[PDB]
Amino acid sequence: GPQYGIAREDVVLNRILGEGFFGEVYEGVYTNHKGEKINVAVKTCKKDCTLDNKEKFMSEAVIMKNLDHPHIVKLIGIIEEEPTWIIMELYPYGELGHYLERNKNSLKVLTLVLYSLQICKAMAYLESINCVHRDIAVRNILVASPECVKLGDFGLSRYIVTRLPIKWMSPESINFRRFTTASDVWMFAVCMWEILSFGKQPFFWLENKDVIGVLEKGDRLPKPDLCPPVLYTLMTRCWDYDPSDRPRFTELVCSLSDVYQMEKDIAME
Ligand SMILES: [Mg+2]
Repeated sequence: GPQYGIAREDVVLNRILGEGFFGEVYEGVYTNHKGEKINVAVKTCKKDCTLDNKEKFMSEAVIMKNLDHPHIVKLIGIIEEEPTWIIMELYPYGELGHYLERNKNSLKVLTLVLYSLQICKAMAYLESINCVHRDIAVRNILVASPECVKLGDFGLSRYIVTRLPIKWMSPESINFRRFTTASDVWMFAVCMWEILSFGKQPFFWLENKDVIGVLEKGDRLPKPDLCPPVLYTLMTRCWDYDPSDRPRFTELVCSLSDVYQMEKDIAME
């Protein structure tokens, strides 16, 4: 049978991209069999790491390899042999938050609803296998093309004050470190708020320590200027203090699809 894995020689490291949880991340170029140049991010794991952290590094690779969803970031390959490389597709358009900020003056509300729906579909898939993501935010969404966004890597806290994203988190996550598909629904609605606000930071007017007090009073993020009122109602249902009262992602996909079709039609007239 033909060689399955990526050969290490087909991946050239060009520069440091940054420091990740398990080790350094490099920018590189992967050359496929057709000779095409594919820009990649190469995640590495420190050789000195505990075999537990080495296992978890591989576990995340295995999940990303198998998800294979149009709205989740693509894994290109795994080179298991040390030094272990996780080869991810690199997206030149970059993060969604910055993309929205630079394109604010040309972006239509239709497109913001589309991105929300695309991420919602990714989340419905994760919900179907009870897989909790914990980092659904515009800084962790990549723009594959103007037509397609992709949810990024799982939240680091699964691995396991840690600089938690307090301003995006459900009250049960903040208060009791509970992370469930329902706390993902809360976070997703914060992500929608970011999208429909062209990348504003949620609760930008508060310090992290102020956030839970505000939520307990029943205060919530305000309606973004260009947010369709129907979508704000959807967000408010996602921000129910009671996780059991929040919509499931399956329900949200139906709701968002309806809104998308409605906005497309309203737009013509
Ligand atoms: Mg209730």
